[PDB]
Amino acid sequence: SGAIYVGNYRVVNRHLATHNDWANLVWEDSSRDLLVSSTTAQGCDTIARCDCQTGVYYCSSRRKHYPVSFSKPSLIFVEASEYYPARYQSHLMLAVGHSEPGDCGGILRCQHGVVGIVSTGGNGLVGFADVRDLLWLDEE
Ligand SMILES: Cn1nc(C(=O)NC[C@@H]2Cc3ccccc3CN2)c2ccccc21
Ligand SMILES: [Zn+2]
Repeated sequence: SGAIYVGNYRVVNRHLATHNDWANLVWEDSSRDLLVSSTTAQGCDTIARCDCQTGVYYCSSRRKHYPVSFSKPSLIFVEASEYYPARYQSHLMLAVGHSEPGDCGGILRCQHGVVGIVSTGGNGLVGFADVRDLLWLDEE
């Protein structure tokens, strides 16, 4: 679990969005596992605007933050998991490291702020849904 709180937006994994999320929807993409809903409260997170490929991600299944190198956002085959069919997620970044399902929503961060959220994993890789191209998270 986990979310990004920027301005009056809440960014979550689309597969973990609540009814309150869907009832207050701004934007959703199955192609990215991202959903953004509206909040009453102002959030304190800053979105990175950059092309960093090093950062740190939170791994709930180890109660640890890990430093990683990651690929630039791309179109990636997510091999079938026990609970999710094979599908192609887009705007996806991969790193070598530990992940399990309940780590989806963990933040990846660089020197510039929040880069993305854990979205995929398997065979010793962890996949992050990028948010750095969503410039509108910064305004309105
Ligand atoms: C961190 N992590 N995440 C997942 C995961 O399945 N997330 C669901 C999410 C939504 C979804 C829906 C349809 C098709 C594919 C997908 C893929 N991404 C996972 C599985 C094994 C190990 C680690 C993992
Ligand atoms: Zn950066």
